[PDB]
Amino acid sequence: HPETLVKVKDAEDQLGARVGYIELDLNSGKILESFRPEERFPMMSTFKVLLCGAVLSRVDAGQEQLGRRIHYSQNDLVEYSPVTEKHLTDGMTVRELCSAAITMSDNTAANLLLTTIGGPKELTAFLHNMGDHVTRLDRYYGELNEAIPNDERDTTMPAAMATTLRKLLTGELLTPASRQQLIDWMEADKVAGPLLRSALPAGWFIADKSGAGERGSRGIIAALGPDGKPSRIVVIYTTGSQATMDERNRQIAEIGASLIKHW
Repeated sequence: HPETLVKVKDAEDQLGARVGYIELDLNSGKILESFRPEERFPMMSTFKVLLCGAVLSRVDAGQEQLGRRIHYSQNDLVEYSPVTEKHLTDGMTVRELCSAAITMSDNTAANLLLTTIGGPKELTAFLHNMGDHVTRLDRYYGELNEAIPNDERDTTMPAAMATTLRKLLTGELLTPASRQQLIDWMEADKVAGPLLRSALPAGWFIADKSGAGERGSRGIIAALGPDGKPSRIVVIYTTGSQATMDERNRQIAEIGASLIKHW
């Protein structure tokens, strides 16, 4: 994808930052194009799809129920909890929490779900067991941040994330009902408008999950395709930029425009 590669390198120039990129054939798993595929990037909230995949594996095993209600308190609430802050007395069901984590990127929802699966170390072990020996989650939201140079915690690599997302969405790990639920949550993503969705023509399918973080981090993982059916996985990460969120958004959208134009 010569033009898209040019645009990815342009984005590094514009942002003064690293950009990692991969296009993966959804059906075959073949890497169609990549840039920095085996470099680490902060996952940010894109991990929340993997989290809910682990939750769904427990549901499939009969060890979790999507309808199970979890109660929590003010003390559980961390920064950016737009859905969970509304239900301190209601509690929320496991499916409501995964909906909040994926579609709104609610951080308390993610923490609560992490607890159900045994925490970050257990998510990492889940990933390792499905053949992703790179992606790692280490911390809950709200934990003390060390500010470590080239911090390896809570990171993935574009190729690993793309491969892992394909396994979760189409592989045999989850039941088809659970695969469908996971992609349905991603399709209902509410907070990724200015990224790939902004470049998406009418009639296209997209299921995605966005991320942002300090130090200029911004990213998106997606399954998308024309005619209302996904056919490709796209993963885009950037970190290190001093640019505003708008500027990072625009570069990702422009990579998206290139992806679409040269589909």
